[PDB]
Amino acid sequence: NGVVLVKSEEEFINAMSKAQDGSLPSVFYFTAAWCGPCRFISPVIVELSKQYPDVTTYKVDIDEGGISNTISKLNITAVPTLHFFKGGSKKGEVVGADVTKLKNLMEQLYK
Repeated sequence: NGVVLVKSEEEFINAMSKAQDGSLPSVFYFTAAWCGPCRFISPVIVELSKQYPDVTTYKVDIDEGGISNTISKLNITAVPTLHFFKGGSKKGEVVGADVTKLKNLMEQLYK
């Protein structure tokens, strides 16, 4: 129920099970060591996890082997990318650095 690093296929499958079938409030944060804007978004996501403590944000490094195919099977076109889930279905897909949309969605969905 905070920021959770996802490094393996198993961990991602479990996280998506919680977000979809499990209907738990879940955000997927796709990042990379080479992502410039993620350098100031990652801290923002940490502070937001304290504001919305029941949400789980799964932080995904797209360069990670093991989840190598999950990424290509997700059509990730840019880092950062954020996927928002509530009630078991996707409520948002913020592609690129847009913290306004991130904050608007966190409040609208998980307040």
